[PDB]
Amino acid sequence: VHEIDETLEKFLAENYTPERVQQLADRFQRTGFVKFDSHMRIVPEELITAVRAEADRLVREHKERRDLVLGTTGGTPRNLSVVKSQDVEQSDLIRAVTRSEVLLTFLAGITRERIIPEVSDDERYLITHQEFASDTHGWHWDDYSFAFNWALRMPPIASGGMVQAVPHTHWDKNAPRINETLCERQIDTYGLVSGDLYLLRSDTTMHRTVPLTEDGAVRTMLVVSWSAERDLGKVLTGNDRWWENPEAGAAQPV
Ligand SMILES: N[C@@H](CCCC[NH3+])C(=O)O
Ligand SMILES: O=C(O)CCC(=O)C(=O)O
Ligand SMILES: [Fe+2]
Repeated sequence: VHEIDETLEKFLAENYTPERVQQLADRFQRTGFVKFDSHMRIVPEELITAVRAEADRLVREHKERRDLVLGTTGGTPRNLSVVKSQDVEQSDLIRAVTRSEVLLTFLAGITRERIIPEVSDDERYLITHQEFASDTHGWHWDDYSFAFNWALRMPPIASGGMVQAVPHTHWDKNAPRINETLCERQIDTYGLVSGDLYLLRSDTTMHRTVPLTEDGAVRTMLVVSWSAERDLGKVLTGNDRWWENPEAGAAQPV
């Protein structure tokens, strides 16, 4: 019920000072990435366990396999299973924590700008489920500024699945220049463990997941998308919504 908004207001208050937020806002501006791991929690471990169970049920009852390349992102592959945004919104818990006014106001101190939780209907939420060798979420950008991700299940680092990122880029759907960007920039790699969360500046940080090296290395990620003020009134272009529509124009199966 309404207990989650009071639980977050107490957990954030006893775990963060205003200047620590400013330090995280500096790292966020510099790298586009702030990891909330066991050393710096953002949500209590009780809620993570509950969210993990909600995602396991949604994956078990709604996972749809994706094996395609996206033209608007230089033909990068998408090899994983998805749970559409429409099915994730069935979870009252996920909607409660992700649309919480306490969380959006706190995280606004890290982004240093207003976080509007409203995005496109088919991209509000997303669960990616990777489990096969060479499963990957290829290099891409997001249409919206922010992504709040729940690394609910992570394999060991040696199995792959780390998040790679190139901050201070931009999405040009007509000329993605994926590999050209890598030749001009350096790649940051972030290791995640089960229960980690992270905030991503997803519209200017080219990112991907390192392909899994072996079958059974289950990787389940809850992806929450939020708008910035720059995202209001956005007109979607490219016809590349592969997660909702597998037969999108810019999507070619493999
Ligand atoms: N634009 C991303 C999908 C984002 C889905 C979650 N916000 C891609 O091409 O892979
Ligand atoms: O699984 C991840 O950590 C990244 C997913 C992602 O970038 C997306 O869903 O747009
Ligand atoms: Fe993304």
